[PDB]
Amino acid sequence: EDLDTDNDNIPDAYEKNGYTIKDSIAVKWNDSFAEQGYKKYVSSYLESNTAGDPYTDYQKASGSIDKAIKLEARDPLVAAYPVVGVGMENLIISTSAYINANVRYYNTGTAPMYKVTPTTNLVLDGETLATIKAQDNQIGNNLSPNETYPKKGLSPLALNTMDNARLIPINYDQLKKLDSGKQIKLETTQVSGNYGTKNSQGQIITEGNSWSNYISQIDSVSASIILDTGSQTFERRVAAKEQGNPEDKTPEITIGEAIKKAFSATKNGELLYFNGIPIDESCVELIFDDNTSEIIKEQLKYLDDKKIYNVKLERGMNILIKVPSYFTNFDEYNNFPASWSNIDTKNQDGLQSVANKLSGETKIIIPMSKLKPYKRYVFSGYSKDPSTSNSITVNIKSKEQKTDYLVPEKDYTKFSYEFETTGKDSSDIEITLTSSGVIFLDNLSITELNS
Amino acid sequence: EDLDTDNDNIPDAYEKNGYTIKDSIAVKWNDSFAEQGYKKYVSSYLESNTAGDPYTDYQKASGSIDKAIKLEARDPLVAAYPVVGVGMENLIISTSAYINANVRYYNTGTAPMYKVTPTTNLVLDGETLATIKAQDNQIGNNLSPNETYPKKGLSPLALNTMDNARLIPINYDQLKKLDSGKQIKLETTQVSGNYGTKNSQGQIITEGNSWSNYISQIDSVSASIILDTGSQTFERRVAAKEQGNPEDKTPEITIGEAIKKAFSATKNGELLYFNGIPIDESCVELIFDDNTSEIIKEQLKYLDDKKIYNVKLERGMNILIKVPSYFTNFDEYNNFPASWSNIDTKNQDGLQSVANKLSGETKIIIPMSKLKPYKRYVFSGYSKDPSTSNSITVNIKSKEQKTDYLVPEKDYTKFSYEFETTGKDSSDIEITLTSSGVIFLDNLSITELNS
Amino acid sequence: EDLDTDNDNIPDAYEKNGYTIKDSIAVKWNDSFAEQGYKKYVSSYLESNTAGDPYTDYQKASGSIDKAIKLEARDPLVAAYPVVGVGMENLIISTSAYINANVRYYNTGTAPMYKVTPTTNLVLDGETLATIKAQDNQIGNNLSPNETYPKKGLSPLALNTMDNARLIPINYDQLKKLDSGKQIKLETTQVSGNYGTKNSQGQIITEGNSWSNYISQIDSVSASIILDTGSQTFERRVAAKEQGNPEDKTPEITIGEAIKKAFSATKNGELLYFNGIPIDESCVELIFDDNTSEIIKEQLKYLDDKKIYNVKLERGMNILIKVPSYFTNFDEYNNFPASWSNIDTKNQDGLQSVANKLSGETKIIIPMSKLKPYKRYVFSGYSKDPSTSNSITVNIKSKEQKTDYLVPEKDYTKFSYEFETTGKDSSDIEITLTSSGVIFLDNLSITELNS
Ligand SMILES: [Ca+2]
Ligand SMILES: [Ca+2]
Ligand SMILES: [Ca+2]
Ligand SMILES: [Ca+2]
Ligand SMILES: [Ca+2]
Ligand SMILES: [Ca+2]
Ligand SMILES: [Ca+2]
Ligand SMILES: [Ca+2]
Ligand SMILES: [Ca+2]
Repeated sequence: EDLDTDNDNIPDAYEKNGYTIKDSIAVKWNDSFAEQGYKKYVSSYLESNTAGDPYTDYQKASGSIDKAIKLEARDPLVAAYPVVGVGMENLIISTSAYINANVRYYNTGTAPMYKVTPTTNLVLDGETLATIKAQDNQIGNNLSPNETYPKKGLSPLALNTMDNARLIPINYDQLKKLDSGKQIKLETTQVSGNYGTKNSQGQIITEGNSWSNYISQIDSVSASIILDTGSQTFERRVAAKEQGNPEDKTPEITIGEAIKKAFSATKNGELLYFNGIPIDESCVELIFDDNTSEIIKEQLKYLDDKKIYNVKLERGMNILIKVPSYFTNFDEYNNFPASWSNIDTKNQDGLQSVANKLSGETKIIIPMSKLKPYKRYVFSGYSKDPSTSNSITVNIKSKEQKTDYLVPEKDYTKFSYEFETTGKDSSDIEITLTSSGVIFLDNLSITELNS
Repeated sequence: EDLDTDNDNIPDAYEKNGYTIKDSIAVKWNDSFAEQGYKKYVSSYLESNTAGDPYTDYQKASGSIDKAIKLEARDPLVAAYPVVGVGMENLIISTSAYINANVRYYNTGTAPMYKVTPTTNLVLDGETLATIKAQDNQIGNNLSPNETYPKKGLSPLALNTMDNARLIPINYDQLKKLDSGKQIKLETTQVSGNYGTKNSQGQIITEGNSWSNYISQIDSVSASIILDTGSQTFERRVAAKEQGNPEDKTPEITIGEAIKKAFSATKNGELLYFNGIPIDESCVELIFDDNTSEIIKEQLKYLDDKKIYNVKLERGMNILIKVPSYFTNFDEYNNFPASWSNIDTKNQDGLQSVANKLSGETKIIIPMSKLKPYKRYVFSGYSKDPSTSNSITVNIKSKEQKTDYLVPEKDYTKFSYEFETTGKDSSDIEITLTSSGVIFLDNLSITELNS
Repeated sequence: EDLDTDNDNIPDAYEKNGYTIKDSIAVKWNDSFAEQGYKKYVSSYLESNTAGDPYTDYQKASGSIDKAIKLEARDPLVAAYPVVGVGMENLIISTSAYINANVRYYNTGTAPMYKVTPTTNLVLDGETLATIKAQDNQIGNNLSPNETYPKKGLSPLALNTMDNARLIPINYDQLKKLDSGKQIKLETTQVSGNYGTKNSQGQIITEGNSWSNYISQIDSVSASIILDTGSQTFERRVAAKEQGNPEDKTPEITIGEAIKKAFSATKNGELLYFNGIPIDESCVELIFDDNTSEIIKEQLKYLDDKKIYNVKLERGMNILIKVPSYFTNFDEYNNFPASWSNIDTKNQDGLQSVANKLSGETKIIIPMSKLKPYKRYVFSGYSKDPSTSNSITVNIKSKEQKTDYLVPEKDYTKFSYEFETTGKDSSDIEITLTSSGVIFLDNLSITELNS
């Protein structure tokens, strides 16, 4: 119909169902439009800001917003939210004494943030020396997603102003405590910035607009999703509905659909690829917090499929995704520098094409040249054993030798094992696993964890 | 009908009786809506802001307000009020001498408070050293309810700037008592901050909107209710009606309804559950002030039920709900570290399901490890004795030996006894009670009180 | 009727007579509404603001103003005037010399003052050491009537900054007189604050709304009335009409009616009770100025009743009411620690119920425990002697012994005497009176005058 309850130029019939913006006017979503590249949009018919961001659903869908905004924020269910941070690249202390910090701001969101004014802490150990705001010398006029200030190839900017003043560790006992080898850290409590909107005269203005107004609203109606690809990180917020309220019309979508919409990962039939790096559930290690783990494990058993990506996305959940550094599937990807032992690729019972036909034991000798010292690593993989009569024990060499037993199930089951490696010029890491009979292995992964 | 006296989009007939919001408009309430999750709202038909908070009745009921405002405040009777406080975490003093403090801001209200600018007094002992207003370094851009700034996982911000000036004790006369073991406390006299409204351009503006405009209004037309769950404290304000004003149409509700509205506690027929922690009258200890206590006691005689949760909420009341630390009912919960002595659960005369059939005396050993030193506790419980012929005396071992006698009544009655414990490495606390004959006991509670 | 000269929604015919607000419309006043709790309002029909305050007659009568304003100001003839003062709690001086003071603002009016910025004087002996205006550290965001900033239980705030700058007596000359025995007083010259109005969009704004615009106006159309209850103080302004102007329609009221309106005192038949404390003319001592006393004295002589509360209120009157500390009426309230001697209650010719049938002399022994040293007191009472043949002399022991003779008249008359008590550990205070024959006594009162 032509019923517009929320007054955002899209009828409630089109928002309940699918719709797409064609020639700036919303039209019904027809399945034939998919091959032309038109994306299907859904939203809430009782709210003009489904995700909580400053821009309405129509402005997002029709691309009527700032053209520096990434195309993942054009989906009404993905919020335009800058994630700014501060990184200390070089610290200079000299003479009490005086401290100089080299900083460079980072952005990892789906929107640019003008007039960046970070607030930072200078903590040594628990005690905070001072809290600093970015003076007019250290404010960035522009900051674009996936870009830094100053731009790449430019030297970082200093930090030597307290209010016209100079940063000082007023207590020389702090200097003596630093003399013991305990460095000074840097953390960002808050960042201040603006956004851009057009006025009645057609001119973008970023003066009165503030991002601090639309932080509490967005952080309360969305679910945090983080992607880690080793070299870069991407943070997204996806709007989720509240369960108790019957007037909440936000669409209910799965976790896999949320990832696909948030990161614009192409889906070639069933698999998910972000930028040529697979992000499928079996091809990456996911990390949750306590509440999200409880929700996932409770909702999993109600579903026969038993897949995390098929679980409905709820409000407040956290989904951290960490792309494994070393991944092998015996089909099209194997980045392990050292070859495996006792591998047979002649099989057809794998997860996608083939599996590993192991008869005996598998041992891998990984050089530590391509390994990060003083880091925690987790080895994971999928195992299949219809026999259910063989016990698998693993021997992994590390700072502390670990020996654990595994009981394979009838179907595919994932195992997670954690070990710590200390010292670059230390003993070589030895990983060994033995099987009583014939076992199937697929998607062996090595994933870095927090240090 | 369609008569709107105060012009807030809700007719008088719907505000006098129950009403609910459906598709951004208000409709008459029907009991069949309870299953679907809809709620029955009531408010005054002569005032457009029943609670006193900036948002009207229609915006509160229909959720036209900020999305960081808890759904507890969507009831037109519960005001959205930010209760922000400040407390020290680390004290830094160095050389006259200089003093530095580390603080973190806590919000326990039901509405976010933007641009937090607290004012604190640095009182050593009686004498006030300084009155500090938060500078540009110590302002919190956002503060969501039940959230702190800096958020969890971040070091507290240092408070050093006095004017850019340095904090200083003028003379060492204060340092004389400081060397003797005196504590410099930090207390918050007031707090400055903003609130969010939607302008005519669809954006949220929080610059001309301040909370210091509505604080006197909210605090004067409301009854204060607080809940202390040991670690988390929630403070609420519930609008009431004037006593001697015929032109005040604020709905009249009891204490139980007020608590259920304020804290959104679910009600399973007769009991009351907040978040899995029962907060019913017989499972918690209530602390009042003088005027509220006298009002309740004078209103209890005219009531046959003699239950606090059935007393009408009057403007100006002060209620504090302290969840007991140790509480057992012998039915579905017993958190006492050590089992009781001489307990018989075979009974059918309990307050809810069953009682305890004690014939003789009961002694309980409470370990010294799980008790807070230098703190005051209270022993609470229920007693039933139809015979009314057995006298009960209690022996309590503490810093000072206490022995009191109790005379049970025909029906259930609550007895409160106060004792003090000092010293972590002191004598173990021993509590002994003796009964002449056979008595019934239920809901044995231990409530922690202020030092 | 249907005529509104001043355009305040209240017809002239209703303003000239009584009127009341019912469902936010002015209606004619009938005497039957008294039992329902409604009040009768009368106001000038040629002025929109009768009392001078920013709130019009309709806003005051219908309660469409700030909800923190006391109901005593809802009367159009009573102005909403905040009386703010600063009290000095402690004085610390240390090193030429630096002075630091702790203060706590007080409010004793019927309106709240936002953004209180008091101005203070530092005077030792005639000379003014400095004049101080509070900076952003000493500004109270909210200050409700009968409340303080900081609130109860919160330590006072330190006043030590003059402009970054520390207060200083520029020489030891101001230090010698402190050793001599002269203390430093602290008095407030003026107070700067804001009031609260609701803007067009429906929000409360308190920025440009200064109280300094309506101090000169209100003080010049009213008559100050102060009530002292020993501990607390209530200052009020009641509108009165100019004597010479024929175009002044401000309603005329008596002093008793003005007091009842201003303090919302409850009148139970003939007695006037404030908060259970009688404020009837017999139970209080009235203090006026010179001009007020002259006008009252010249106005009683044409009045049959011969009572102060029956005198019409005139513009410029200054009335102060003092509630006696020790008041005995020999009926229901004898606060004297020591009982009287030679008293007979067998009488029926008292002022209200009974009198004191004295035949001889009456003596009372009063200890210094309930007496404040260095305080001046006034002894007052009522006497009735139809015979007019007995001379009464009073013997009072004090710092200076006083013996005065009295000649009672035929009817009831009030007698007053002045004496001072010096020294806590001084000679015992002795009060003795002798009656030649039979006399009637009632309502003996003691009050604490200025030191
Ligand atoms: Ca729509
Ligand atoms: Ca919409
Ligand atoms: Ca495969
Ligand atoms: Ca209405
Ligand atoms: Ca209303
Ligand atoms: Ca029970
Ligand atoms: Ca009029
Ligand atoms: Ca008028
Ligand atoms: Ca009498």
